[PDB]
Parts: sequence; structure tokens; C-alpha cells
Amino acid sequence: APDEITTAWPVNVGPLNPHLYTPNQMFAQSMVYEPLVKYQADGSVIPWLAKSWTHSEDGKTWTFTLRDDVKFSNGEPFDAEAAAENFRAVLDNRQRHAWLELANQIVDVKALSKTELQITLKSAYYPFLQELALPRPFRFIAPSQFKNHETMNGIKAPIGTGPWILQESKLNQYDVFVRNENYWGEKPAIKKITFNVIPDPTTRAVAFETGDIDLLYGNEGLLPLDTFARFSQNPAYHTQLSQPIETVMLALNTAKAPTNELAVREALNYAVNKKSLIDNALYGTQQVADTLFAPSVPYANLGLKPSQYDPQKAKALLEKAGWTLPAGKDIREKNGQPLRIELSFIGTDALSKSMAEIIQADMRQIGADVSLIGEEESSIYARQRDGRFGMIFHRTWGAPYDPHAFLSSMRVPSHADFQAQQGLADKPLIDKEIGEVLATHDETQRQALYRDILTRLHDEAVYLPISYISMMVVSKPELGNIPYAPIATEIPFEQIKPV
Ligand SMILES: N[C@@H](Cc1c[nH]c[nH+]1)C(=O)O
Ligand SMILES: N[C@@H](Cc1c[nH]c[nH+]1)C(=O)O
Ligand code: NI
Repeated sequence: APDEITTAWPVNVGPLNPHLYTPNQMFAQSMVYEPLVKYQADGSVIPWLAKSWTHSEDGKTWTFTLRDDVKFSNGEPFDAEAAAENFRAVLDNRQRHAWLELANQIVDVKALSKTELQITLKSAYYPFLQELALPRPFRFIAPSQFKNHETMNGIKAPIGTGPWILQESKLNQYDVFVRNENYWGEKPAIKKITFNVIPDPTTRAVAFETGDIDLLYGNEGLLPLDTFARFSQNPAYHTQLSQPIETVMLALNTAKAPTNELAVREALNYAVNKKSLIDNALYGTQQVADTLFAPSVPYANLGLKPSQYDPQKAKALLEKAGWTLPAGKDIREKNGQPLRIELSFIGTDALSKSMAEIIQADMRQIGADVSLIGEEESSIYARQRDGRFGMIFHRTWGAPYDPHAFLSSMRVPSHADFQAQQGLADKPLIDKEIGEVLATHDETQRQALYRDILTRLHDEAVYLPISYISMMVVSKPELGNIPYAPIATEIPFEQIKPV
């Protein structure tokens, strides 16, 4: 049928618990569950599940007027008490959400009326509405689907209020979404969406060529990039490559030898030929990243000094730092210890593996011995949180997490960042200023705090920025131009109009 589409994703969508993370896929969570306010391209929010709201004079107590015509997909009603139960179920696992400051800010959530929801905060927290608009965790499953009054330990059926329903899910094969015919808002033209679980990038390309796939949508790992370029030349196909949405880099571990020496981290930053890396691994399709955030990110246009490819400088830095070449070897030594660094990455990811090989070859030219450790995704995430890495692939999160939610998350073991920053003398100051950037209502103070935080991180060579990556689309021409969602982790299926 024309109003049905088939697409692909490398893994199943997961249980679609609205209040957990791995292995739930964010775009899928955003198809089924909804927020109180909805994020916009211009950077604002609009009323969503909340029709309107008011706030106390001190800005700590917020009262939302919800919509009254909203039902979960199973018929049960969405009301303040339902909302209140969700927030409660979230905050029971508050430590897990500590990366997002709103989770540490909510003091109390009370259902006043059927339509009146009251939230109480520790402070007049300015990112309040924006953080409510995020995919997760502050979105709403039917309280009837809790397991023993909790969500943190699992849910029953993923029942939400969103315009899509998870109808069927088969492990390593497919997930199927049907339009929710009792959705409170405008109805999507598409009635059915079938996600074929196809882990391999090359297989995803082949599947598209068969005619069986209407739409591929995702980041730079979606298809091999030489194939995508080929596809873009094909008048029978449609392709798109958005403007950059986020940074891909290495996180260097400042608390683990030898990446604990500033001079090693700087030397590493000088050793990699990023342009050559990008041309070769990314097929010239992306741009070179010099800083944790691109200068187009709010608050990040700071004129930070780029590290250019300079192996001469790199080897000079190392020499001064006492890392010398012993007779008969090409790897440097300091106190009888070889300059070994462990680079961990997801072994099944083609792009990471390819970049890692390039990077390893680059560092060998400065006398650094990089060992590649490709592992399962879960093992990689585990190393990110406990700090068991020398260098680790890492990326930023896109709008609207960048930069504020991403900096916030640095303060706890969330992704790699906290652990990578442990060895820095000024780490406690950085964490303090991050807190202050989230607290201040003065733009001028916020500009300064961002400059100070981002400048330290840059000058202390915590990261090795590689590239700024894009979204890509491959589609049948009959679907027309495919739009992008304001939240980079969401896919705007509800906006696709078949013929
Ligand atoms: N935040 C997730 C990791 C993740 C992958 N993609 C998005 N987030 C976790 O720690 O479980
Ligand atoms: N750690 C948060 C934020 C994030 C956005 N993208 C990846 N992570 C989450 O996974 O929900
Ligand atoms: Ni995450």
C-alpha cells in the first residue's frame, strides 16, 4: 500500500520504556511517547500535552494546564495524576538521570486537579522547559503499564499517547509501527512503518537497491559513504546530507598513564592528519573538527586555537616530556616504560574500526604504540563510565543537548567525559562552573562561563576532535523532500507524505 513504508535500523527498537536508556532507541521512544512542551527549530518550545502554564513569582513552582481530550493509545485517559505518576516513577531512579540537571532540580510533583499539574523545583531553573521537551526521561507511559508501581525495573506494554503504536516486534528481524487512530493531534499520512533490522551498512545499501526499502534515515554510519555518493548520482534515487549536527572525537583519559601527561595529549592532537582521515574514512563527506563544539554552536564561537597536523611538533613535545627512542626500537620509552595507549571502540562498527586503524598508524609515526581493542557495545559503554580506557571514540549529542546538557553530564559518570576529565587539577572548578552556567540568568555571565569551561577543556587537550558529522537520507523520489526534526535524535515520520 502507498500509505505504508518500509525502512531499516541496525537493531530492534527495544522495550520502549520511556524512562530508561540502552537498549531503547530514542527515535522510537519519541514516536510512541510525548512531552509536556515540544521543542522547536528556532530554539523555543510550544504547548504540547500541556495547553498552557503559569509559574510562581520566584520561578520555582510551575502549574501546567494539561489537555483534556488526550487518551493513551489503549483508551485510558491522560490526566495530571498519570503525569504525576510518571515523574514519580522517574525520580525513583533519580541517580540514573543525574546527567540531566532537571532530574536533580525537581523537588515535588503534585496532581492538583484532573487538568492541573504542579511541579516544584529547587530553583528558578531556566533550562526547565527545554529539558522537559527531551525524548527521555520525562515522557508519559500509561500508569497501568508499570510493574509493581515502578518503571525502573521494567514495563508491561509500551502504551503512550503518541501518533505511533508498537504493534509487533521480532528479535533480530523487524519492528512494526501502526498509526494510532485515536491520537489527539493531527494524523500522520502514513498508516504503517516497518523497521527491518539490518545491522550491516552494506546490506542496508543492497536492501535499498532491491526496491524493498522506502527510506533510510540516520547518521554517517547509515550506508558506506562511497555507496551513498554513488547513490546521490542516481536519478532513480533521492539522497540528502544535512549540515553538521554533532562532533565526533576521541576522549583522552587524563587520569590514566600515559594520557595523564598534558604533553602526551597535545602530541596526540598534533599527530593525526584529520583531512586525510576524513577524505579516506568518511569519503570527504564531512568536515574537520578542531574543537569539542563547532563555532556554530551557541556560546562556542571562542576563537580557540586549532591543532594542525604537525608530527615534528608532536615528537618535540614528547622528547621534552622525557619520552625518547631507545636504540633498536621505534616506540618511545620513559622510565623503561613504552609509550603504549589503548584505543577502545565498538568492534562491529566499520567506521570506528577504520578510523582507529588510521589513527594508530598516525601515532606510530610519533613513537606512540596504540593498541586497538574492538569490543561489544555494552563493554564499551562500561569502560566509558568506569574509566577503563586510554582513548575512546565519543561524540556530542546535537540540538538541543549541545552545549548545555552535554556539559551538565560531564559532572557525573554518564558518557566518557567525567572519567576522561578526572586527572585534571581544575576538574572541581570546571564542574563548579558547569553548575553555575546552568544556574545563572545573566547572558553575559553565561558567555564567560562557557568560554572558561570550553577553553580549559581545549587547552588541557582532554579531547582529540576528528570531525563534524551529518544526518543522511536515502529515499524513493516519490516520498519527496524528507525533513529533519529539531531534536537531532528524533525522526519526523509524521511529516512524510507518500503519493
Ligand atoms: N546514555 C546511554 C548511552 C547511549 C547510547 N546512545 C544514546 N545514549 C547509556 O548510558 O546507557
Ligand atoms: N545520555 C543521554 C543524552 C544523549 C543524547 N544522545 C546520546 N545521549 C541519553 O542517552 O538520553
Ligand atoms: Ni546517552
